[PDB]
Amino acid sequence: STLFEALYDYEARTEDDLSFHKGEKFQILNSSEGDWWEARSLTTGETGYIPSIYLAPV
Repeated sequence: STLFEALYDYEARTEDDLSFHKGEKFQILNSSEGDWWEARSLTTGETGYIPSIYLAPV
């Protein structure tokens, strides 16, 4: 598997979302629930959902 990094800043829109900045890295936990992946921030340690389109590998 691979870590993903944010291509752009994102502000959470739902309570299950994470907010994040460009360059923040994520461990992806689940991608089977549509475009928003469940992930863990390698900056904050928090788990939540993030838009896959906002991310790229490495």
